[PDB]
Amino acid sequence: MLEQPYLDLAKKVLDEGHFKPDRTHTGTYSIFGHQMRFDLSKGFPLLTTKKVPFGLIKSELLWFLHGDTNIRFLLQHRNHIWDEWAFEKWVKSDEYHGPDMTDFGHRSQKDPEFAAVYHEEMAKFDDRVLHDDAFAAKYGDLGLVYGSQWRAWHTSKGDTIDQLGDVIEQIKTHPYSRRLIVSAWNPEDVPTMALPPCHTLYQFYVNDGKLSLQLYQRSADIFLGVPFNIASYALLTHLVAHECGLEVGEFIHTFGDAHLYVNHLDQIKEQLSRTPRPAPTLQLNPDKHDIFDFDMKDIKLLNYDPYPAIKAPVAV
Amino acid sequence: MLEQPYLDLAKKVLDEGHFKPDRTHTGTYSIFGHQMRFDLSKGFPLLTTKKVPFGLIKSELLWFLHGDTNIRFLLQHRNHIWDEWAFEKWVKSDEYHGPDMTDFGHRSQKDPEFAAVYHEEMAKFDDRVLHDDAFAAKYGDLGLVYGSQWRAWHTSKGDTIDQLGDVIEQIKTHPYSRRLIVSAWNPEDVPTMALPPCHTLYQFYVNDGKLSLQLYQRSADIFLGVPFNIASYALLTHLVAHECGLEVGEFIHTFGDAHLYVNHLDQIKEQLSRTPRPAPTLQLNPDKHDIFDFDMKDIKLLNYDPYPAIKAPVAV
Ligand SMILES: O=C1OC(c2ccc(O)cc2)(c2ccc(O)cc2)c2ccc([N+](=O)[O-])c3cccc1c23
Ligand SMILES: O=C1OC(c2ccc(O)cc2)(c2ccc(O)cc2)c2ccc([N+](=O)[O-])c3cccc1c23
Repeated sequence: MLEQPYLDLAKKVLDEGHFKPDRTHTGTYSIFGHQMRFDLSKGFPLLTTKKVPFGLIKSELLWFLHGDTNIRFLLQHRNHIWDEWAFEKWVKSDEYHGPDMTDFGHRSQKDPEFAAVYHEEMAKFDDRVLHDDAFAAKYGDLGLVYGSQWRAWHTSKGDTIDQLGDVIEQIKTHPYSRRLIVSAWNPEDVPTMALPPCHTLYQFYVNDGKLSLQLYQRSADIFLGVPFNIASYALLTHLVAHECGLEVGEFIHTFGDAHLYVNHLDQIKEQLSRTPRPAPTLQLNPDKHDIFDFDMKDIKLLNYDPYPAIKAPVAV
Repeated sequence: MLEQPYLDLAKKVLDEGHFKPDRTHTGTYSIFGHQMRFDLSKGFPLLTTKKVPFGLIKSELLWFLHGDTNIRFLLQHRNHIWDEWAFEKWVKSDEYHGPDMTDFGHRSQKDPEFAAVYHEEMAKFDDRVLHDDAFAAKYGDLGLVYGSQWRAWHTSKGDTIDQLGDVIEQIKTHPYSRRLIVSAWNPEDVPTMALPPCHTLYQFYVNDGKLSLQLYQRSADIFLGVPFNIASYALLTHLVAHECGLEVGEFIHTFGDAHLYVNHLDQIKEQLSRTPRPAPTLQLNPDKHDIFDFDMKDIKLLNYDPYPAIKAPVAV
């Protein structure tokens, strides 16, 4: 089925993966150099062999398209994928007056009742981002994140490049250009960043009316991360196409380091013993055509009848 | 043999390539999304099924390592690969007082005796870059080119990042980092550049002592360009390794748009009917270990017993 390329990837890193200890204490198995191909005309590549929450992919992607870098938008949609990046700087500030929270994510896994200490201080940080504007703009805004690097790159002489907006015009007036590229990698910010972009750089392609997108991901997390990653991009391709009045073609995923954290082995193995069902379909509001102004309800997923979710501890 | 992945690529774009007219009048056949894998322990991937001049790959690469952007180094080595980029700006200047040379490369192909007009003005431009320092610094220096984008990126606040030098230290003190990446793509310069980087971005990888490098090339030219491209990178991997005291592993080539200009069909077909010979070997001066200071004679190619060269008109 459509998601086969993903499953073949895991069956692969298991079989051929060189053991590679890393940044965190949880070790991995990793490979260098992989490419996946998904024909978007056979259905939106959302996994059926495991329940991936589509809703969160939308909430995040539209955040990106909006040039947004403030977590509030996410919290205001129940999305909590970037909390830790901001909360981190909040526990560091000489304004924050509460518990230790030193490299917290790890203590919450070896969790004494301190997990509730964490989720407690998190609950307040979240409420204060929603309701207190001043707090939201100060500690909610990440600054360097996809939304801005895509749609607000800063030049040497004080301005801001809307990379995506520009490339979209290029697709429209120069669809065959071999330069339809957007990058999230900036050599000047990378030496000090927390999480330098994993989804490093992407390229569009137009042929016989069909849009195709290749994504270079220097880092991947096969069990937890990849299923989402595939989705944001299959989705981003459709949006780009919807706007450009183009049909949809393929999504070619490229990997630098693709890995399986050692404590996801069993879960991934158990997933491999699941036969996939027919892939879902996507419905993009046919009246709206300028995706930047798109909102949640302009994206629909049909026939997503996945198997249940697979609980797997986060790697830290 | 070792170069098989290249041959399979051409046999492929022929078989599956969608016809795609482009920037130039010479049309192409192109595909989106390809990856090649070369095990550098079976020999340096220089084509035997066609005589690729290794010498030029060296002269250019060391130019890069030197942070050099001035053509003089090349002309002073018989390398003429970047002439046109500079000469172009020379024929444009209100100092240049000679023939028209309007988009010249094309007239030199539909060449009236004007080809000699071109090569005439070129002969003077070249001599004046070698012997006249002031002219060399003014019209020889390209400014935005690999040597500087690799080893002299400019920040917003006035300075310069030695990307490569830095990442090399990273390999040495943090070999497993999944961030060993260097980019030649800068969103701010790309909207006006002549030739924005084809070799867009590359990543290193260390596992079990072996160094591996993946290269994302948004644009490739299967007949003329690719054979060189593979070489510069197989070479760059060895150098990086020589310095880091690491063994050599693989060179994974990744392609965005890979194409065969319609007027290289016959030549490539004729090449496909050639059986490859055992791959050559590379000898890197064992006493020198800081590649930046490397010079031509510190790189040796052995057993390169290729077939003859294949003349094919340049695409314009
Ligand atoms: O290595 C990570 O890092 C972050 C992370 C790291 C430290 C921290 O205190 C908070 C979050 C991460 C950080 C910033 C980002 O831009 C994206 C991810 C992370 C967030 C969410 C998930 N997940 O599983 O959903 C993650 C899964 C694997 C690895 C990371 C990971
Ligand atoms: O499309 C090209 O462009 C350049 C080019 C374009 C216009 C011009 O007046 C002079 C040169 C090129 C330009 C700048 C570069 O940084 C690299 C290549 C070029 C130089 C050398 C070769 N070859 O075959 O050796 C080329 C082969 C294919 C395409 C180009 C090509």
